[PDB]
Amino acid sequence: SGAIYVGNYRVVNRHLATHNDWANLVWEDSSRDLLVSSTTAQGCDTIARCDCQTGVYYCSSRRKHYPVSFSKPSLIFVEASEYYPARYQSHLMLAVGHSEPGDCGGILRCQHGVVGIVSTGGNGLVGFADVRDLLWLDE
Ligand SMILES: CCN(CC1CC1)C(=O)c1cccc(CC(=O)N2CCC[C@H](C(N)=O)C2)c1
Ligand SMILES: [Zn+2]
Repeated sequence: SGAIYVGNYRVVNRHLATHNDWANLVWEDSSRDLLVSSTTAQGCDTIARCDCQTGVYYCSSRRKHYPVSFSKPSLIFVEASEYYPARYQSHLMLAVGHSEPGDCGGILRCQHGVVGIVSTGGNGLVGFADVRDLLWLDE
C-alpha cells in the first residue's frame, strides 16, 4: 500500500483504489495501473521533472529503502493477476530488486522528488509506474 499526495490530488495504484478514490475520481489509466483522486487537504509531496535512472524506493516487505538503477518508462509485458489479464502495462520502469504484491504503493524518489510508485514484482525485479510525465499534478 501507499500513495502520493501533491496539491489537491492523491495518486494510488489503480488496483488498490478505494470506494472514496473512485467517488472523487480525477483520472485513471488501466494500462498504467494509476488512479488519481481529489482531496480536500493540500498535499506537500514534490513530483520529480527529470530523466533520472537512479533513485531509492521503499520496500514494505523488508521495512527498508533500497537504492536502484531503473529503466526508462516503457511498454512491458506483465503476467495476468486477479486485477488484470496478461497485458502491456505502459509507462513502466524496471529495476533489479525485491517486490511482493503488498509492496505496491511504495515510493521511488530521486534528488528531484517523487518519480513513481511500485506497481509490479516477481522474478527478482521491481516495476514502478512513472508519474513524471503527469505535469498537471502540479497545477
Ligand atoms: C509468479 C507469481 N507471482 C508470485 C506470487 C506471490 C507468489 C507473481 O505474479 C507476483 C510476484 C510479486 C509481485 C506481484 C505483483 C504484480 O506484479 N502484480 C499484481 C498486482 C497488479 C500488477 C499490475 N500492475 O498489473 C501486477 C506478482
Ligand atoms: Zn530526477
